[PDB]
Amino acid sequence: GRSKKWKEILTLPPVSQCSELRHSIEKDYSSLCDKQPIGRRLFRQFCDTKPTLKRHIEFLDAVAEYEVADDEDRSDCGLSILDRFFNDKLAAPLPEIPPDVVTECRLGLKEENPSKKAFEECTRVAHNYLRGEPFEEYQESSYFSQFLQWKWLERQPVTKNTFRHYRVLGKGGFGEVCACQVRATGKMYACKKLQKKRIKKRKGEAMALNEKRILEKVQSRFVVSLAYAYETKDALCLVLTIMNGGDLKFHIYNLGNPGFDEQRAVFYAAELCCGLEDLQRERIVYRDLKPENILLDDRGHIRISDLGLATEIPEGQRVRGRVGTVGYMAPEVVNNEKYTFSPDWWGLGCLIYEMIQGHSPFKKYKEKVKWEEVDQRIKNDTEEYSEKFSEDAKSICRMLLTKNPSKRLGCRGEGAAGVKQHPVFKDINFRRLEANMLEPPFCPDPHAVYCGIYLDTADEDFYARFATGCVSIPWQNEMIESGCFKDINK
Amino acid sequence: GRSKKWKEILTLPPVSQCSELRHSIEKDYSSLCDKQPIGRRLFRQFCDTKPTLKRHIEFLDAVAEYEVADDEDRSDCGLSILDRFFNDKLAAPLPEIPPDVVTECRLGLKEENPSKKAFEECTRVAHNYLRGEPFEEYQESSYFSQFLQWKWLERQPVTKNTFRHYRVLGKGGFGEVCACQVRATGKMYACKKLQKKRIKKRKGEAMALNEKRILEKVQSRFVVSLAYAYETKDALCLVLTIMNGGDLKFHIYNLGNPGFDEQRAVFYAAELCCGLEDLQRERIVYRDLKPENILLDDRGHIRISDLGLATEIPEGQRVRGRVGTVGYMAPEVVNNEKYTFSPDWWGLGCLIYEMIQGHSPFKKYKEKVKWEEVDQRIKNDTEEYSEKFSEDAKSICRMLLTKNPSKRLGCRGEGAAGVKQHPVFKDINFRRLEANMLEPPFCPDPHAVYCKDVLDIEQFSVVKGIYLDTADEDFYARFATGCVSIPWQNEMIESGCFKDI
Ligand SMILES: Nc1ncnc2c1ncn2[C@@H]1O[C@H](COP(=O)(O)OP(N)(=O)O)[C@@H](O)[C@H]1O
Ligand SMILES: Nc1ncnc2c1ncn2[C@@H]1O[C@H](COP(=O)(O)OP(N)(=O)O)[C@@H](O)[C@H]1O
Repeated sequence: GRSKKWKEILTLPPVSQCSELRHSIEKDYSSLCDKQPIGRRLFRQFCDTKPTLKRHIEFLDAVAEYEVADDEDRSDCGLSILDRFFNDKLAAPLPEIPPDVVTECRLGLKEENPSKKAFEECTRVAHNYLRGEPFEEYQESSYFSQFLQWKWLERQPVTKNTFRHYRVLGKGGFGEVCACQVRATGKMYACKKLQKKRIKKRKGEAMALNEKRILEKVQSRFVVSLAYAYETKDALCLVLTIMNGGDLKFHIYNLGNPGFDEQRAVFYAAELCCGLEDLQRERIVYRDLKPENILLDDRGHIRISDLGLATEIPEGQRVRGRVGTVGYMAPEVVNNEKYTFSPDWWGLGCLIYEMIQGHSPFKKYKEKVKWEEVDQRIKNDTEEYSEKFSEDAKSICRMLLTKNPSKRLGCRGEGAAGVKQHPVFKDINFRRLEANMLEPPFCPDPHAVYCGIYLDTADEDFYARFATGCVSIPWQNEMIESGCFKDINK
Repeated sequence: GRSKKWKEILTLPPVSQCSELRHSIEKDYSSLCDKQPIGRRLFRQFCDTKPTLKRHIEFLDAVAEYEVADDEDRSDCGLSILDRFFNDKLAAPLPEIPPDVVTECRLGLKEENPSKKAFEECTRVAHNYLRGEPFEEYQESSYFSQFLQWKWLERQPVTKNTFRHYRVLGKGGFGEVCACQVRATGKMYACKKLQKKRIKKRKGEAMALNEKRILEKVQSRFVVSLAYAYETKDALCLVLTIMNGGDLKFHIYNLGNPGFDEQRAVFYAAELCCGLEDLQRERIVYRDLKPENILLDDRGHIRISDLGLATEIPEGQRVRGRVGTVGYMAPEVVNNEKYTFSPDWWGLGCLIYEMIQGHSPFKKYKEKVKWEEVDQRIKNDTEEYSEKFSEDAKSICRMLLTKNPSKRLGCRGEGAAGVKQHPVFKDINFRRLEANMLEPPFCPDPHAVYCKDVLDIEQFSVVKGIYLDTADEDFYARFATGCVSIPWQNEMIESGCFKDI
């Protein structure tokens, strides 16, 4: 757990030392009161002291509950929100909400199929009020000062000594990945060591900078999260989300028939859908969807890992290239065409197939085939199914494995939002899944195992471009989750 | 210089080929109705169809004129707004603005020297209104369907055939920089050709990928803008803002005393402040501030160029390294300490000094000094001034050339806002500078020479032992091609192509 001197490591500075930070920090309401976890907790603590503001937060928490409610419980939530916050026989808790908006809610909640978006305008108007005088007043409170103290701690130096380095978990191209624990909080992570000599030999400079950047831009429950970055004399280290449930390749082959029950594949595909949507919201194309790249956690939840090939596509632009893994590349990828997010939707089709069948759609397990031929199979050969796949599972795979990207499921403008509407995900509540409220079908088994160069000045010019050390939101979450925020804030 | 068949090149698709776009476009008001120039023009066109919506636009535009108003004109400008939008109880054009917001506005406008932010809460409420039902209604309009058509044109292929290639402008480190023109619009750009063989030999893959990204991320009148990106069998090409007026090194030395008047230098330093503010709000540290890296345009406005060394710093993180040019590196840099944006404020100090004096602060012109000794001067020696400097110029240099970054001007929690507040800038109205309403003291003369030439030929270099393999293709895959949205949309409007379609 926590170290003996944890309170000395995580000691808040005096408020006077936070003066530079106070004036320099951009006074953005969405960031400081919502997106930054400590900021959100402290603004809510401030609201708790003002009765009118406390009701606004309760209303937002009630709307969040409604948004994640089960279909047979949604109308009860909605009616409850109306009774508690818009009781006409009582005064107005939320006066700034226009009567026409209140009225529209009452009408949308009469309908037997109520829109999970029924309170969005009420929500938007509530935040408009909060980002005004309440936000101004919060900035002049003791709670904001406390937020600035945490913000100061957050920018404190990060070195190998911030962690305890345990057993090697795996071996990569640029080095090894080992299990590490933050000394101050006891939080466990995966420390991916990228050896400087290995980066130089394999020309992985642009790659390393890219992964780093991609991992910090993405804020997803289904994508491996970067919490820290540091440098040693030998390596550039990435401190990532620990996934000790093994990769999907291990579960399909080493523990599989090969393959596993449809219900699992469907659950994993649902999560992969959300991960892809999270990446696509950031205009990122993953490029290397394969079982070996999907990892499982202790709870049985998955995350996309290996973001080396992932690339951000600016608006009004396309990428090209035959990149990825032989057998997983989309027709446009093997044809070296100009494309955007289409390869990922194809990749999902490959994954669902491999999970159910027990081999990739255009390459058998172990199969000794030249790359040159696997590419022709991707371009021309069709994929044969079995009664391992339900009629719905055969449909999502057929739609995702369509050769022409413009006719492919998820590439016709509907995006992940559309892919989610497929009849395979009938039994799945995506709002609950996206909120970590759905239990996985399977859970990994505890105890059980699941798995000449000389540095010069041009290398120094590459290390200068590498920033250290902590990642803001993941760090603030670690502070809250570990109990350190509670035991210091009190 | 529009194409003959320009209307054929810029043909809008039917609103069926845009059905895809309509469902995949994130409905963000700030992006679709403000940041994106064509989205902004089309939502404003939709607003003209509704008198209440038309009034909100009139108000936002009136507040925008208030903000850029000269110090004497401002009070009467403010009063006219009050007179047009808040003086009638039964005929209120903006009813959703609470009377308490209007009360605070009238208070701060009653006094002499009113805040240029007097209508900032009024503006916030007007946008909250527009971001609601008017925005939802806009999404079902014919005006929004046109936006989807323009967005489809923007995603259309870009190659070497999109441009007319003109004269070579200069010799870059990775290839030729030449004057090029978009065929369909006739707009002139500078096409930086980065040779595939030169990038390989120099190991500039990370650098090229980073430069591209930074140029698309920054939206500044004071930073060279990337408008397009395309690929050739032998090069990666960046289509950039054409800067005919030459660089600052040429103006300081070649046609300078060495140096030029304080009045010019101060205008450049003010424009540089804006550029550095723009880079910092995108969390970027430029790192290579030096005269040759600041270019002039045909009107006499400057822009920070060569964003090769520029680094984006994630929040709560720091960079290190002794990088940049010898004589221009800050103490934290020479000592290889961990830092953020401090080297850029030191850099502004080095620039102001050189422009006024005629040589860098710790190295005389063309002096043969060992880099190690140059570093020692940067760390210990204090820069000497002359009578070429007014009292306020010496003040800005001494504060920007503070050895300890924690004591340096711009680095103490005040940023660019605090630097802009320095007495040297008393004669500059920053709101007008940022809005491009200030005329520069110096304007380049056409027919006059502003750079070293450069024969209008070649591209040729040392390419022996260089072979493009699989690893190179793995890098080209990462380089996206096409246009850069905001630059592209501005170009469509400026060229009149949007107006004539
Ligand atoms: N986040 C993580 N949690 C647990 N183990 C992890 C991990 N990230 C990587 N690993 C392990 O380290 C091995 C190598 O890391 P990897 O990312 O696959 O390197 P690579 N394929 O680019 O060469 C992985 O195959 C896996 O066994
Ligand atoms: N945006 C631009 N507009 C007009 N001319 C430009 C330009 N960017 C570069 N040039 C010209 O090409 C020359 C070399 O470009 P440069 O920025 O130094 O490329 P680099 N850093 O790889 O050496 C400049 O000195 C200038 O003459």
